[PDB]
Amino acid sequence: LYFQLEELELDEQQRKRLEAFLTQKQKVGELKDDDFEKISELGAGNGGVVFKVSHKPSGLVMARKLIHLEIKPAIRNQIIRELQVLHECNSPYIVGFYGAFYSDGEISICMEHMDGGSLDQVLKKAGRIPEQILGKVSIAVIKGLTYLREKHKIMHRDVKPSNILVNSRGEIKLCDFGVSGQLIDSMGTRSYMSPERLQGTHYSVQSDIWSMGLSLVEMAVGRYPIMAIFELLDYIVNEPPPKLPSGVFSLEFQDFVNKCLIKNPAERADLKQLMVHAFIKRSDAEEVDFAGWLCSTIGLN
Ligand SMILES: Nc1ncnc2c1ncn2[C@@H]1O[C@H](COP(=O)(O)OP(=O)(O)NP(=O)(O)O)[C@@H](O)[C@H]1O
Ligand SMILES: CCN(C)c1cc(-c2ccccc2O)nc2nccn12
Ligand SMILES: [Mg+2]
Repeated sequence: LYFQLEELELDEQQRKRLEAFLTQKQKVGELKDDDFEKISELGAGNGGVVFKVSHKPSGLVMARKLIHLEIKPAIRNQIIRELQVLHECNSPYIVGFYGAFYSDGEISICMEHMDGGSLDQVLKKAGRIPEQILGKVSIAVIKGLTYLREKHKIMHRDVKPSNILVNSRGEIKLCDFGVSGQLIDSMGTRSYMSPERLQGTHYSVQSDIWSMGLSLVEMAVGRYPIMAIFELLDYIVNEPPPKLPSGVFSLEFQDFVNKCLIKNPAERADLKQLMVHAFIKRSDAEEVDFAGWLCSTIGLN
């Protein structure tokens, strides 16, 4: 394989992992419904269901997300075409992609199976996620958002703990980002939407930063930090943003989440500012055995 990954500025461990995923991916060509065998259900959300599946031709285990869409064949074909851009989204902070296709009313998005599931699943078992672990998660989310914005000119649009995947090798990766404008066009109890997105405002990277800040507070505290639908949304729009409880969390982490949760998107921190924030600089220097913590917390390996 003639790897052209020089632009990523990968460390040796990251380079080995990314080249290994891409090498496995070479066993996978056209994806068809008949070539899969369902192993189990990984989980489900509002828009789709995700199954752990065996791809019979390659022998690979994958996560197959199925989104029910039975629309004009030409517009569903445009969605499938737009999803093919995922073949160009190679980053240590973005879930690996095998392919996307349509079959009998469902769009399938086939991904790298992440054996640690999502941080939403981890949170249910851990209770609360330690601040040092959240430092590593924050680095991964900022780096993933920067990669999608700088290399592909897209915003995530759906940052939340269920869209941050982890594995037994200690990798942290984003999924469910808005790669397809038409899929966004064609498509509850908790909202991670920014106050400006709830009110109307055009999508900005700033809205993803709010979502990340809220997700960090939830994971730090062990509960959604904001109940009726109007009551919850009215709180986000018209009341002060949530804050981390003082004393239990470092001043750096409190300031970092505070900068993400500023109501005015112009005053709210941007990705460049967050990357050099004291919380990120401190967290990047820390030696944290994320893999060991994850495997111990959820009983992996
Ligand atoms: N690649 C993957 N590997 C392992 N688990 C996955 C993978 N992708 C998704 N999951 C799990 O699938 C479950 C359901 O995900 P999903 O259907 O996207 O719901 P959601 O994240 O709550 N909503 P949304 O992303 O907005 O559609 C979650 O519990 C994830 O942990
Ligand atoms: C709002 C979440 N949805 C369902 C969504 C998911 C994905 C997608 C899913 C998994 C991995 C990588 C992805 O990109 N891609 C989208 N493009 C537009 C919407 N998309
Ligand atoms: Mg999801």
